[PDB]
Amino acid sequence: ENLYFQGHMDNVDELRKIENKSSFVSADNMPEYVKGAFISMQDERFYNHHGFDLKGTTRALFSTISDRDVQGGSTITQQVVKNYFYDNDRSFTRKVKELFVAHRVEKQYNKNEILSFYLNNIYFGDNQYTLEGAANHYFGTTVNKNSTTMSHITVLQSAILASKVNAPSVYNINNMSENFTQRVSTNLEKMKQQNYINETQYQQAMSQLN
Ligand SMILES: C=C(C/C=C(/C)CCC=C(C)C)CCC(C)(C)/C=C/CC/C(C)=C\CO[C@H](COP(=O)(O)O[C@H]1O[C@H](C(N)=O)[C@@](C)(O)[C@H](OC(N)=O)[C@H]1O[C@@H]1O[C@H](CO[C@@H]2O[C@H](CO)[C@@H](O)[C@H](O)[C@H]2O)[C@@H](O[C@@H]2O[C@H](C)[C@@H](O[C@@H]3O[C@H](C(=O)NC4=C(O)C=CC4=O)[C@H](O)[C@H](O)[C@H]3O)[C@H](O)[C@H]2NC(C)=O)[C@H](O)[C@H]1NC(C)=O)C(=O)O
Repeated sequence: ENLYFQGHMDNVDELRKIENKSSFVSADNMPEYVKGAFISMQDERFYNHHGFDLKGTTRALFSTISDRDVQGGSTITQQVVKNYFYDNDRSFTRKVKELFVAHRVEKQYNKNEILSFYLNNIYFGDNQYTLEGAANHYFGTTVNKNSTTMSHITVLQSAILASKVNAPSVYNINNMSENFTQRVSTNLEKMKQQNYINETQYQQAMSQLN
């Protein structure tokens, strides 16, 4: 139930209402590896593109025979639009409208604002529509880098949540399927390759996962 934070997007300022969520946490207030868990898994060149990543997608496709640089179907900006629009059936017309509106979102907002709308208005499972709500509910940890009161979200937990949003009703944190732990393992490897974490952090996280 997140209907209030959804709409038809008559104006892109409708996304500003996500800022009034009680568990809202700004991207600026999160540790880099937390944001990197999502960026690395969903849209590696998030900061560099204008919501479409046409160049990087085309290179990943035709520069190498390997699928090493191939990413998922949607940039974070496209995921923000899809999650702001009311729940609906997935089709090429709705995807096309989302692409169009993503261009309007990129024009108005900076990358940290877009990333804040992303992490505070996507489904993580168990009625959690914010990254802070999810970290609290699942681990009792926090994504606010300034907290002196609460245990800080780990590298592993950040990767678990960044992978979880692809199938939040299916991927189960308590009883992780082989597929879910493969997704998380790949997420940890991408965080390392994209320099959000180091070998120490990576091994500690892989050890904890295993
Ligand atoms: C330009 C051209 C070129 C064309 C031509 C012709 C050439 C032209 C040339 C010329 C002219 C010369 C056109 C091509 C172009 C533009 C590229 C077009 C492409 C076409 C693409 C197509 C075909 C379609 C577009 O759509 C596709 C598909 O869209 P999605 O399905 O939305 O996207 C998912 O898949 C993508 C993918 N396949 O790549 C993805 C990986 O990119 C998405 O990942 C991310 N990160 O976005 C992935 O999204 C996730 O999908 C989950 C659902 O997965 C799907 O589940 C289906 C089953 O229902 C399966 O059949 C699908 O296979 C599977 O993908 C989202 O999770 C859902 O989130 C909801 C909020 C949950 O609902 C809530 O659940 C709650 C609950 O209690 N849940 C529970 C708990 O919490 C615990 C137990 C529970 O039960 C409550 O019940 C509540 O009431 C309820 O509302 C719901 O339960 C939950 N579902 C699951 C399975 O977890 C989850 O929230 C959602 N994440 C986000 C951030 O949006 C697309 O956009 O790619």
